[PDB]
Amino acid sequence: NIMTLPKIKHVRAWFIGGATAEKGAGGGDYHDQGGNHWIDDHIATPMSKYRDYEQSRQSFGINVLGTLIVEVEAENRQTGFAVSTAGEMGCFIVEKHLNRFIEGKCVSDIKLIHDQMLGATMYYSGSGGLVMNTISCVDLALWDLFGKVVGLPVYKLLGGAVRDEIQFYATGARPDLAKEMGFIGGKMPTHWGPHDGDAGIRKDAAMVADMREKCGPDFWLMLDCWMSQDVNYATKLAHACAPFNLKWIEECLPPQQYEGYRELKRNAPAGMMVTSGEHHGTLQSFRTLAETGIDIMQPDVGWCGGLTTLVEIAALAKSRGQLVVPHGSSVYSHHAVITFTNTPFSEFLMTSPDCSTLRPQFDPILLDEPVPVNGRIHKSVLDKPGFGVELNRDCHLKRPYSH
Amino acid sequence: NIMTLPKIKHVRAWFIGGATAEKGAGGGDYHDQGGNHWIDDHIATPMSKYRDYEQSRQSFGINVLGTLIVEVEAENRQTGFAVSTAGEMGCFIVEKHLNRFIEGKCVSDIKLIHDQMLGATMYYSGSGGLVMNTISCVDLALWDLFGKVVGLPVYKLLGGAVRDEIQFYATGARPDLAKEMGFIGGKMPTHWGPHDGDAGIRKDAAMVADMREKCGPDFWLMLDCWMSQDVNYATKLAHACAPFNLKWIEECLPPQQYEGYRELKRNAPAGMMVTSGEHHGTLQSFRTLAETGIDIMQPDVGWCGGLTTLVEIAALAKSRGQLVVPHGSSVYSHHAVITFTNTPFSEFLMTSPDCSTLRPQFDPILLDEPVPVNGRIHKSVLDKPGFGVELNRDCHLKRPYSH
Amino acid sequence: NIMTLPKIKHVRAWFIGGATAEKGAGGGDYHDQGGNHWIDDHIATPMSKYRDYEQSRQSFGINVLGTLIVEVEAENRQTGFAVSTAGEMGCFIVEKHLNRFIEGKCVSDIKLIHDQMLGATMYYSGSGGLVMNTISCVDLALWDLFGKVVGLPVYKLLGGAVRDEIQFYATGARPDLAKEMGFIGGKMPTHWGPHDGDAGIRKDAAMVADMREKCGPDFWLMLDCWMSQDVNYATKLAHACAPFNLKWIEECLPPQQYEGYRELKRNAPAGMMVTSGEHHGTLQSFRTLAETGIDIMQPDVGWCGGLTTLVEIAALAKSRGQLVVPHGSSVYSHHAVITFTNTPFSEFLMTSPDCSTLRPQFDPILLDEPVPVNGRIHKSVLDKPGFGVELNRDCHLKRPYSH
Amino acid sequence: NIMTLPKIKHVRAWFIGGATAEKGAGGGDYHDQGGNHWIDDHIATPMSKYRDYEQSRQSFGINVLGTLIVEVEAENRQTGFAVSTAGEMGCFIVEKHLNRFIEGKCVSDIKLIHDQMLGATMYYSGSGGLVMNTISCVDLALWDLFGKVVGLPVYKLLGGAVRDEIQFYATGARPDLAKEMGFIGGKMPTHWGPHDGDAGIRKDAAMVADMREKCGPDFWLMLDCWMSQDVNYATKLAHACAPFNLKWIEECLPPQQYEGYRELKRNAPAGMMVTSGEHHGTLQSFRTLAETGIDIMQPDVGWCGGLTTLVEIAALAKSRGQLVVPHGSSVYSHHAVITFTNTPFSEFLMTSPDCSTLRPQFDPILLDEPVPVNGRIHKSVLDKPGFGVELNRDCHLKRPYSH
Ligand SMILES: [Mg+2]
Ligand SMILES: [Mg+2]
Ligand SMILES: [Mg+2]
Ligand SMILES: [Mg+2]
Repeated sequence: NIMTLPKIKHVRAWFIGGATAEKGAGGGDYHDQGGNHWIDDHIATPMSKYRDYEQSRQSFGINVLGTLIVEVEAENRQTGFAVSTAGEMGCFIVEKHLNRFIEGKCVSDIKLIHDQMLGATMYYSGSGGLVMNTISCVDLALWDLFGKVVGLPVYKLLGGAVRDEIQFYATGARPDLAKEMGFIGGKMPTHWGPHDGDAGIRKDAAMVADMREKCGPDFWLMLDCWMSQDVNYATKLAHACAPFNLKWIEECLPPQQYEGYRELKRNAPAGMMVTSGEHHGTLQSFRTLAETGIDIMQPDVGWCGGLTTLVEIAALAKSRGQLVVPHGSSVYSHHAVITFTNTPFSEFLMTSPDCSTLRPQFDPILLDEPVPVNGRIHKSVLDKPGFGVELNRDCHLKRPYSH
Repeated sequence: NIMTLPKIKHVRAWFIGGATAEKGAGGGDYHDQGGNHWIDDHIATPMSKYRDYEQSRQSFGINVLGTLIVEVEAENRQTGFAVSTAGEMGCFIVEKHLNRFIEGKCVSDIKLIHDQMLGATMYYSGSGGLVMNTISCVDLALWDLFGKVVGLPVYKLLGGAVRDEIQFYATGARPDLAKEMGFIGGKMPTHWGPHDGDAGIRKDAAMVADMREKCGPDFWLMLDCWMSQDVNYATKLAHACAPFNLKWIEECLPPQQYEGYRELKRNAPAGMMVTSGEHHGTLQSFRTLAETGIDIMQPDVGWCGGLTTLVEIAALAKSRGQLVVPHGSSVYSHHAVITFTNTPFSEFLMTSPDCSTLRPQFDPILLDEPVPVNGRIHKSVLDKPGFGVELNRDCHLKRPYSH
Repeated sequence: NIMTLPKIKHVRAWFIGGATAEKGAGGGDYHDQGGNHWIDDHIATPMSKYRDYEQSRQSFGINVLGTLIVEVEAENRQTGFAVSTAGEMGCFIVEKHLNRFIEGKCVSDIKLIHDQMLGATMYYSGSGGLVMNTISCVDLALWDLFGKVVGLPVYKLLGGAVRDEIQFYATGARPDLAKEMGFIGGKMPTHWGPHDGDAGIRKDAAMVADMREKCGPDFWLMLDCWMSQDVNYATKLAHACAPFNLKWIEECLPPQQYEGYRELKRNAPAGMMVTSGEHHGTLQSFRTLAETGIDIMQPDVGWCGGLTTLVEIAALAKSRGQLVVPHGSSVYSHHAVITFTNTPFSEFLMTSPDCSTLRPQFDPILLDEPVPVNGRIHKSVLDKPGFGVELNRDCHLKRPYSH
Repeated sequence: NIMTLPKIKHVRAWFIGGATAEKGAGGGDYHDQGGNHWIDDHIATPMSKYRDYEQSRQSFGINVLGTLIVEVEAENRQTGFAVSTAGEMGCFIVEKHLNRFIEGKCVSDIKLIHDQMLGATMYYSGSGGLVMNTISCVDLALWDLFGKVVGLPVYKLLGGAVRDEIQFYATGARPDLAKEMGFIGGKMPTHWGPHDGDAGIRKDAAMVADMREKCGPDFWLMLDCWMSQDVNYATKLAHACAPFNLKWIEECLPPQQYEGYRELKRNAPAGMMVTSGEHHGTLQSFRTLAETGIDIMQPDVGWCGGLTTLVEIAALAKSRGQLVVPHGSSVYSHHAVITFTNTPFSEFLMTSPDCSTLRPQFDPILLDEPVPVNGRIHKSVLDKPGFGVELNRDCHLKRPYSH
């Protein structure tokens, strides 16, 4: 007997953080942290070749957007929400543009609202980043509302778990500690780039050699290069780290450089994986990325288009026999990837400043947000309506636009 | 507040039709019809080069499987079902094999049960047909149960319609009549094959020229070749029909002939589409099919793997900018393709013996099964729990196995 | 002076084994064995990533089909037969469908009956497995009858041996023992898959290293991976086993994954072979497989289409300078591959539960069925009419259909 | 009960014709005819650009080899034979070389004797022509003996007809007449080459236009260019003949020019076929030829390696979805191609000097050699032991070697 579905009454967007509020706010922006966080400690970037912007990513402006929160209220007064990285500018997009497609549709009209946001912003989105972050947030807000309205987890709507539990590896400066917390592997940032030559390679390879000595042969080790390299540097580094069984090397190149990724994968040591995707948006970009022949694609659910895009990226990887392993986005990834046969493991990105505690991935912004206890999360944990979390409204949410 | 989901208590399979029951039974088998149906009237096939098997497809055995019905009963006693083409042999598969993966899981455990059926039958399925027909049926049975248990249409679970109504073209011997019923186009079978040479081409092209004269320039015309041709014959025919603006030419080759399809598409008249897919199964086969560069892929939802496979095929086509237009499978396609932005139209395959009435696509087996009135179906029509239909149990359902 | 050939009066099919008879029946189904057989001892499969279906393949349903026996009787009352893996469902296919093409033709009309079975089942076979197993059995039944009617071995009909004796390697858990029995090499199953990571690789590589130490440098060692891997896992494993001169690594991927096989072969250690084919059916699939550039194709004569298909696969491999080495199917392979210049060796798959005795490949079902004594079989052994064996009718053959 | 097979006692070779006997002898050499035959009437060749060698092919030496006859006698005194084009030099090869592999083997040892002849002559055969003509003759001689010894047609040994009758088109100067004799089509030689420019094209195209006017639209028309062209000339000519629906254009280029054939096929009018093969020998050459993507390959059974090679070429074409249509070689082709599903028609090459009578294809040399009455040959006609013919020993057979 037919469940009756509400319309959509209001869409609202606030921000915490970024260049118009409290720097260090955390939440949706992973890199809105304080001083002396691991995530800002001399990480190789495109900018790190410049001496002012070598030490800190925060210095070049990695923290200026902050968290976007987008909330959608049905006319039965029930809400759903999600968070992403756009902040005040993303509030403008939701509130001076996108609201015309959200407001007044059914709660179940998610794909249509998605297609309309894609169609309408195509002239100014191009292909990812700020606009697509905003689009993904709306998309996830919508899936939350719908799962709450129905009284079901997103993961059951999507057709159920294919695994009882999600396995995690941990991202950050301390694989040794993450091994003690029960994680399956650990992914470190690179600290030196192309401008540092062989000394850079020696230095980053030595950090891998050390953690192999510490963690032993079965715990996975990976390197994350945040767009900082070229093909030759990436190939010298992949080969330096080969004696230590580096599982994969990740995001070596700026996202436009599809032909670079093709060539990098051709030059990779036998058995070593090349990965990318976290700065890619749209299904069609990921088609192009997949066909470079890289092993694993890594959308951020909050950056790539949303859960709607992500399920399509997973199908596309699976048609090719490839894995999709999203760039860790808490419950949003969780409800997705527990249904994906081609996501055998997931990413926890340490928001703990020294990678010693299981601090929540989206802390403070998300209430009862789960953590990988013993680097695992059981399916029974996610068994809450929608995405299973609530908005910490104690947080100092600014609202620069309404309509 | 969390909806509580039942386990799965029993899976049951019956058959109507095929070589062990009533020939002409209709239902899940499209080609289990009587004498003097359009669908058996001198249609070109792989076999039609043999004089005993030229006149009738029924003669070579196109009707021996019959309908499979698969029903799944939750422990709250609620059921879901679907129908496909496997019959008694499909009953064996469900009841001596597949039941070990269905029975005792949650109603929402569809993808897992899917993966398990794929994994376990891989040594004997290969890649489509009988075993995959059975797999798809179970898969659709499961989605019905789940949508009924939740009290929602499959189409809303999947994230909503992207169109208010499905547009249909009509398949069968009478495009002129289908134009009067309000259909957007009409697809005729070919009647002659390679062994008939130029006379075959002349004859089939003349049937297109005639219906172009009758239907005028805006109503679409297509040809369906049921695996009957080779590349050269298909290219001569595509070129003969070009003056008449044939929209596409469909299934020219046996499904293994990926390289043939590549070559056919290369040789197609400018602007004319090449299509295939209805005898393909598994996501991975469709990856291979897509990369031949054909324009439209055409899974049957009941033959290709199920709704679970189909949503992945749609994502895969959409990553490439291609359409997916399923081989018409009533409500099963409907609830799918009303959510697919890259399915702008759908197929109605005339089960009416002379293509003059809107006889139900799966008649008699499906109760309150919708028809394209004015070659359209509104989204509001599909707004019933699950797939929105019931099993005509008046039908003479035989049960050759239990467990 | 012209030998006069009988028509074909009757085709009959029985079964031993599977989910409707005696589990453990042996015969045509290689994997219809008892408890504590090597062939079910923790073998890596697509399913072995699931904890219920890790330990046993029998648990996921690898044994549910059982043996098909198909017998064809000429009107002079002479018979021929063969066995394969389809059982009761294959009995339906022979007896409610295929009999219309077999019954009433000449005994020498094998290719025609073959083409007709392929043409007629194309809409439900797709490309291999259950239906194709049935087709192959009929095909081999026909060649037996014809060779018996003529009073010649299949191998002489095909144009004679190109070698005095067939050399064998042995498949199963004990290469060391097989070396003592005089076999040229030994092929072990893998036990761990992708979900077991580096520990899985270490474990399987250590089992190869051990048997290299035992068998020494001239006895061949191979690994068989039964569809269980992905490209990366297969490449790590191939490279791990390279120090030990693993001759080849076999069936790493599900049969649809042609592009995976291409990529795997590209990544293989220099000099190491990649093989597949045993789950492929139809000549055209094998064209696609061949062009991935794998080294050896491995049809099962009883699964791929039959002896008629196999001779075409051998020609196709030989045009490319590749070997064909069939997946061991006793006399059916023997009479074939003793004529193939591009099959310099053959497979014996141990049906002996601990790989210590030369138990017959198709035990119990085949009377006076030869064994590789000293891992050889001389051509003079095969010098019997037809395929040279008889049907053990003491076996408890069930007949679920007649016509 | 086992038929007992004789050894091989003697191999003997004679010749009629060529530069050491009676010019105009006919038989195995198609082009050993008299003055004023159609087959020597101003046919375009590689040599026809030279004014001495324009008018006659006989002038440049097309007739110097003559017929080879090779006869093999078993120790039960039974014989088999065949004919080809090598004459006295082919007698040397059989009698000073190849006899070491033929003499003393079993009658059924055909493939082995084949492989041994290929292996041993590889240093001087290269890849076809004179040596391979000799090899093919031996091969066919062997199949005749074996079919006679067994008392069966070659066609039944190979596994039976797939068609009740062979359809023929006719090759030579008079398609109009061949249409009256009941042939399905007619293939004319070209008369002008590249050195004749546009006038050559106009002239040959006008001869096709004329016979289209005469024969009407359903009777097939083809052009045979005997190695005489380049790619550009062949493409201008194919396009000139397109208005008249020329079915195919054949052997435009010298056999080495694989890349030329690739390019020619790319440039062919839509729907028009490109063919070659009659001067190709060995399976491996035909692999290379097939992959140019030409439509039809055309071995001569007596030139390409023999019936043993031809069955492999047919399998190789069929794996690709291509036809094989042998260059007409009477019973040798017949017993082959009546079993080939991918030879839907065959070639009759007019040995009648003005193409008005059904003169035997191998006249005088072959006794009771069938003709396409009404351009057909029924399977029942071929139903004689071996290849079904006898050696006209009235003919003046010279024996230049024994051993
Ligand atoms: Mg990253
Ligand atoms: Mg169709
Ligand atoms: Mg194997
Ligand atoms: Mg020619």
